[PDB]
Amino acid sequence: PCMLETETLNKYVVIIAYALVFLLSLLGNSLVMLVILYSRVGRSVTDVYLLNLALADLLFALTLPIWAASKVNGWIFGTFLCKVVSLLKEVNFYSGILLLACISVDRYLAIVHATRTLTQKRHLVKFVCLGCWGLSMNLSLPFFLFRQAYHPNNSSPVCYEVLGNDTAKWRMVLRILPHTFGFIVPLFVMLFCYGFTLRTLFKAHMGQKHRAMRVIFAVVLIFLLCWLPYNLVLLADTLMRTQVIQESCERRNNIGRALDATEILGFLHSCLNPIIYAFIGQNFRHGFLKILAMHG
Repeated sequence: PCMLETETLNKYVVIIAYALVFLLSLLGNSLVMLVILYSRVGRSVTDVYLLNLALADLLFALTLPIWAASKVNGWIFGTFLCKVVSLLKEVNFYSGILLLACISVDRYLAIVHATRTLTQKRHLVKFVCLGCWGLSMNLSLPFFLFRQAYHPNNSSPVCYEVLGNDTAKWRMVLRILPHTFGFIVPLFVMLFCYGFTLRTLFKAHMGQKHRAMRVIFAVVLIFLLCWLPYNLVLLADTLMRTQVIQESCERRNNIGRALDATEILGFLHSCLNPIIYAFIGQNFRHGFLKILAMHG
């Protein structure tokens, strides 16, 4: 029962406004979700995200009825607040750690140790995702135990990163290890190592076969260009006390608007794709120009 506080919860309503504002593209997502995976020419840095996206969009949407169910009834019911939203998140945090894994996994069918010996490229990566998760599970295991919380907030199953220090368990770490160190540290490291790896594969990088890797970091960084300061400054902000806190439900929920934000940024997984595609080609140049002259 988060009904402990006030009902209006003006912060949370604004998010509902977003959820419907975002739902409308969301409907595009089942269309965009299915098309790209079934689009043969859709196997870029996003292809990994598209498999995740179906899960991220499905697991989320399957759970979306629960979200209106959280406002329709008036309260919340289940363990869906952390069991779904933080749950899918944590994989999303880990996804980035894991993303290079998928890069090495997918390259492998292309360069080293291709599959087990006779198998599709896909079946492997699902199963690799399965092994990969397990190391990740151990990282996510603390929360099932005592880290973070299954505490409620407002009228929606929205979980976000950990609330306080909690040094016994270092719950503090979720903001720092999965989040900060999951993108920013390997991101710098890639940049450090990149000159090093370029030592042999300096320019050699045709198509998504190898180049994807530069792009991989770009797209995270592009995406984080926009997701980094709001999520960072939100997370810093809630933890930088003195500010928004007159109730956990609103400030813990509005902070969860961010859960849809990774859904919304995900549509870029189909825009940096045609763009990087378009970059090498040259017919694409005037193609975007084409309609622009005509406006219609």
